Amino acid sequence: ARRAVAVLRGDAGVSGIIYFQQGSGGSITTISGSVSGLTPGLHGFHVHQYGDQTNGCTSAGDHYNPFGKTHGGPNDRIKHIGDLGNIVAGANGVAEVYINSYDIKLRGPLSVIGHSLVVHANTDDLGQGTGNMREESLKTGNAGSRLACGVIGIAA
Amino acid sequence: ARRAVAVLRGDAGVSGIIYFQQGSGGSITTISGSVSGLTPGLHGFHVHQYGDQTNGCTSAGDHYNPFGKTHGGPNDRIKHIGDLGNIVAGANGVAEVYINSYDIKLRGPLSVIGHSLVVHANTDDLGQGTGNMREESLKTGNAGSRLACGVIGIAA
Ligand SMILES: [Cl-]
Ligand SMILES: [Cl-]
Ligand SMILES: [Cu+2]
Ligand SMILES: [Cu+2]
Ligand SMILES: [Zn+2]
Ligand SMILES: [Zn+2]
Repeated sequence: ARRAVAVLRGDAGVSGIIYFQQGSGGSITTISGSVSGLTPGLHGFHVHQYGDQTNGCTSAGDHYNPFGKTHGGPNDRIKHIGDLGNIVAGANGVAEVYINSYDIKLRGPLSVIGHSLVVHANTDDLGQGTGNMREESLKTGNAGSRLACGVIGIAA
Repeated sequence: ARRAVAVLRGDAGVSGIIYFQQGSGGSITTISGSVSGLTPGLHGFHVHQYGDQTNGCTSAGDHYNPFGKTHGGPNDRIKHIGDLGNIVAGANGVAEVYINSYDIKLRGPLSVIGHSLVVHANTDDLGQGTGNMREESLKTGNAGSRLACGVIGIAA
C-alpha cells in the first residue's frame, strides 16, 4: 500500500492538492482531490517527465511516456502512462478530481513519484485531433499552457 | 546515470536549488547547488520522510531513515540515510553546497526521489548532543525550525 500527493501551484491563480493511493497488491491507483481557480470547463491533466521546477512548470518536460507511445486518453490501450485526460471545473472554478487507474503506479520502475503533475489551460483532445492539429494532438493533446504543477511526493 | 533536483522554498526568505547526480554504476551521488537568504553560519540539511507540502515543510515528517538508526552526521556509519549534516552560509547569506555520498541514491528502493529536502534554522549537532539535549539530538540533531524545503524530483 502506498500514498503520494502533489500540491499544485503556479502563476495563473490555479492551485490544488491531489492525492494518489495505490492498494496493497498494487493493481489500482485512485487519484483524487481538487483544483481551484480554473476557468469553467475541461482542463488537460497529465503526469510529465520531470519533477523539475527550476523553470516553473516548463521544466517538467513532456508527458511521462516510458513505453514510447503516442498521446491518448486515460482509457486508451495506446497512450502515455501520464495521460489522465481532462478534469472538469465548475462555474465556481473548482474541479473535483476522481480517477481510478491500472496504469498509474506508486511503486516500481514506472512509479509516478518524483514526476510532476500538471494542469493545463485548455481541453486535452485525447489524441483525437485531425488535420493540421493531429501532430500536436498525438504529442500533447493540444491542451495549451501549463497553469499549475507540483512534484508527486511520498505521503504518509 | 541519474539526475534529480529540489527547489527549496518557504516562509523565511530562504530559497535555493539543489541538484543530485548519481554516476553510472550508482556508487556515488554528488549533491550540489546553493541556498540564499540564510543567517550566516551552519544550517542543518536533511532528506525527510515525506514529499508532502500540504502543511508547508511540517508535513515532510521526520528524517528519512529506512534502516531505523539514530541520527548522526553524513560521515557516520550509524545515521539516518537522509542525514546530510550542515551547510555553511557566508556573510552574504548564501551557502554553496557540495556533498559526495555513498548512501544517497537516486535509484532503487532507497531512492531519495519523492522525499523532501529541508534546510533548518540552526546547527545540526550530528547526534553529539549531551545531557538533556541528547534525546532530541539522536532524533533530529536539534537543528530547529524548517526554513525551506522542496520535493526531490527527477531531472533531465
Ligand atoms: Cl489493488
Ligand atoms: Cl558511481
Ligand atoms: Cu501536459
Ligand atoms: Cu530536518
Ligand atoms: Zn500524453
Ligand atoms: Zn537524522
